[PDB]
Amino acid sequence: DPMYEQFLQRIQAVRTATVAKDISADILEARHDYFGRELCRALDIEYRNNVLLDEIILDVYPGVNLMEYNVPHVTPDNYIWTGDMLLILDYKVSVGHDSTEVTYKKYTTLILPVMQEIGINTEICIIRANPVTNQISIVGEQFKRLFPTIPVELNFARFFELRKMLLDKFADDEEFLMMI
Ligand SMILES: [Mn+2]
Ligand SMILES: [Mn+2]
Repeated sequence: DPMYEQFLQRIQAVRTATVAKDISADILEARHDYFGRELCRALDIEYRNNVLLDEIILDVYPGVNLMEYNVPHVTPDNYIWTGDMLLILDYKVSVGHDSTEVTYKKYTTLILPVMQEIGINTEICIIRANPVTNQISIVGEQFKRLFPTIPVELNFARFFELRKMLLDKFADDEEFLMMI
């Protein structure tokens, strides 16, 4: 895959702490976007990765008088419109649940009020892949009802290989460790 060869190239070339730190964040972000692609592929839903709430609202409800509402500036990864319900989706890749809970409460606080004013029935849904075990957790009762089985075949091994190589290269680097 070109993406792996691209990270390998940057790891091969990297010399400085600040450039190393950005490779690390990029790998973690690509792991997340890789899961998002595979997730939507397994579900037969269109793939998206960060859609402004404004554009979600105009997509499902183009005749809304949008100028009457204060739509918070927020970009969930994706959404599904079942013709009756709007499911807000965010992907996660994590061994723990803490990041899931933070996004859940943020979207519940930021998205749900205005969707209720407008009158679109909405549910926040979060799908987390444990990157070690490949196990899929879901929050969102309606999402679980419409997808009782999630036929994903995930492999995150290459993302660990790449990050491990970078962390080995800067094993001593104090400045670098100060940004994990
Ligand atoms: Mn996102
Ligand atoms: Mn996400």
